[PDB]
Amino acid sequence: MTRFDVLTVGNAIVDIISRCNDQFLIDNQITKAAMNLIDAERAELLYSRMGPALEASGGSAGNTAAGVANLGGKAAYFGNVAADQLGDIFTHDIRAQGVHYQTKPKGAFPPTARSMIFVTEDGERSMNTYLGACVELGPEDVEADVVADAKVTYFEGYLWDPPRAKEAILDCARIAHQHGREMSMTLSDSFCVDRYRGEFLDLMRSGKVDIVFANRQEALSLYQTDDFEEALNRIAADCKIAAVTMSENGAVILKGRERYYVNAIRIREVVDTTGAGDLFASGFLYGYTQGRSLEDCGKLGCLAAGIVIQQIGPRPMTSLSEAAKQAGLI
Amino acid sequence: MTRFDVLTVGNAIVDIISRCNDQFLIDNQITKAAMNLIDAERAELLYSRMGPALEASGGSAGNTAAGVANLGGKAAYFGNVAADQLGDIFTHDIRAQGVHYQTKPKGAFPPTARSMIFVTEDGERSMNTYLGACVELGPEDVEADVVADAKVTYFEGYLWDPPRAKEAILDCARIAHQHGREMSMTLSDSFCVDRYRGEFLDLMRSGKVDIVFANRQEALSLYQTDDFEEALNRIAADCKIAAVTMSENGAVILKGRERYYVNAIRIREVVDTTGAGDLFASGFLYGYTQGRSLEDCGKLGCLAAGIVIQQIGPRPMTSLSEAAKQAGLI
Ligand SMILES: Nc1ncnc2c1ncn2[C@@H]1O[C@H](CO)[C@@H](O)[C@H]1O
Ligand SMILES: Nc1ncnc2c1ncn2[C@@H]1O[C@H](CO)[C@@H](O)[C@H]1O
Ligand SMILES: CC(=O)NC1=CCC2=C(CC=C2)C1
Ligand SMILES: CC(=O)NC1=CCC2=C(CC=C2)C1
Ligand SMILES: [K+]
Ligand SMILES: [K+]
Repeated sequence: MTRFDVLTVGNAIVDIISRCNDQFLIDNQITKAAMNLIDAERAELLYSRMGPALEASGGSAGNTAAGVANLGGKAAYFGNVAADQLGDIFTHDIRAQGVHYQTKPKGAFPPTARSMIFVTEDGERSMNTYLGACVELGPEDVEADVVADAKVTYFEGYLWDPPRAKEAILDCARIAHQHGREMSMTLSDSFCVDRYRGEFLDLMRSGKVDIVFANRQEALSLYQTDDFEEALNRIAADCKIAAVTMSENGAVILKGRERYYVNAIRIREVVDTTGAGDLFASGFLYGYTQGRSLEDCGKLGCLAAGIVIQQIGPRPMTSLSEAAKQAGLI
Repeated sequence: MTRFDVLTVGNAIVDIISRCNDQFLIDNQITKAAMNLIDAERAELLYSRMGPALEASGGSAGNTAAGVANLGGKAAYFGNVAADQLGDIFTHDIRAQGVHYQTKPKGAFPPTARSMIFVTEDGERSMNTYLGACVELGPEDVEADVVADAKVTYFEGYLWDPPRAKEAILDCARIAHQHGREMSMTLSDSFCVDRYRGEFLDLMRSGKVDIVFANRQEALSLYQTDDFEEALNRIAADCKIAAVTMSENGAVILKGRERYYVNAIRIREVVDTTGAGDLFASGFLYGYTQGRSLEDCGKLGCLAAGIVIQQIGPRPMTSLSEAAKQAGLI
């Protein structure tokens, strides 16, 4: 018996969420459906144009850890906030979910990361992220005991943007593999992949990463192709297990030559896609660490993803375990 | 032409919102459906026990101002936040809605007020409020020109708790009436009424308040009666106009011997009653300052109240003006 099923590592972010029209994104040069990095001045400027907003704890990996805890698994998180009110909110929400979160803040400055997320009428989300205190995450924040005692350690491709987080991840991969655990990553965002394509491929080809999460856009970007079938063949050659999401078309789980197709759940309405991929990973990694089949991991993923997109905010406000019990997936 | 239709004055608060079970309120001796004042120590203690939460700008009068602006009226607000992240959030949200908000923070401590609002399965809300920087609101925060230039100045009964706010209110009343404007209050909460019963009756009887908002519980508390008909007759005798809400039973508007009953909108499901009274006041006061009939003001109030109770959070995320146009209220 081990202390943790899933440790996740990411940019610790609080989300500031508002609805906008399509022209708002165009007028403000915001790349739709993407993570747009911004500096402190741009953050002030954007906020000055944003409508009344709602705040909720975010961070892709943060969301994923919370989702595993919600489903009933044992989760931990590494990610750096500041000693400020936003950081206290982030700390509260993740711990209150029953995630082990012990990363110490280094001061009040830079302040806690925030992301202004604009949701359009079609339910797509466009994120505008000031990394703030995330830039300080480094090898010093690796709790080696936690990595040693987690079945899976999972991290964001997004971590390649801040300067020293990658060093922490290399320490994680070493500790994880020394203790016979598995490493996982998400490709995070298609432009993120464009920035770090070579480095991501190397993580997979060198065996530092065992399980890879991607959506259609990220897989196409990884191989710079318009051919989805080619991307699927190539990603299967590059990592031991690949979980590839395709929005309303569900997901495909690949292992060697094995392919497992899973359907999207029936949805009332796409309210807000924020966290869909994060919660897919929650469902998948929960199933995975519970010894479930890869198909059943896929189903658990589509379930969590389906639930999160029908609400505003990135972390399901309802019991995932209850839904899984109701859905016949338990 | 006047610069403002409605100026509101209240405790400037950010809400921290979570769902709980019935036993949680009992275990923590939280009075259900009430505003429970708390100190800094109790705030920390309650937060430690609270689940994952969502934050949104609140304050009863702040909400009412936001609602007036959403409907298309011209609104202003007085209320005091600290120079901190929560204060920056509050400032952003109210200004982003098109409310004039120019109250200057006086420092970083006490920090910006927050209320931990626990929403039970029945959709009822139980608020736990640390006043923080609200305690510093005083005569120095009265923008004389704003009061002089507002058709109605509306204020919270809740303002009787912090020490100096009442002085600002008496200043508003003098300026408003010197400029031929009208003053309005809400009774806010039945325990608030219990704390300040003599004072509230004096405000009405002396004519410092022209228009009073009450719900059934507040009206019963004001006269310490179980007889609602008695409460209605007495409130009508004590103020020029009284607007009395009865939850699902709608509302009754009283002027001298005139009574105008309005039906509550019929509801799919009550999600979170937070903001119902506040937004009833938004609709009513928007109607009132547009020269509408007392019944139509009640109609507009019930429309806004019905919309806010079908969403999480205290300020409607949808267009009240659009809803009003669809409703033939325009
Ligand atoms: N650069 C980033 N790194 C990690 N997570 C991010 C970044 N930008 C936005 N997010 C988070 O992505 C989540 C949705 O996947 C949001 O909750 C948001 O907080
Ligand atoms: N003491 C208080 N004074 C004014 N408003 C309050 C108080 N406590 C809670 N509220 C606000 O009441 C609103 C709901 O009517 C919530 O948005 C909350 O912020
Ligand atoms: C796999 C995934 O991300 N989940 C989903 C994303 C979008 C979407 C669904 C169902 C309909 C639209 C499910
Ligand atoms: C008059 C008013 O406040 N409107 C309503 C308040 C509460 C409530 C309704 C319908 C069900 C609960 C309508
Ligand atoms: K969402
Ligand atoms: K509400």
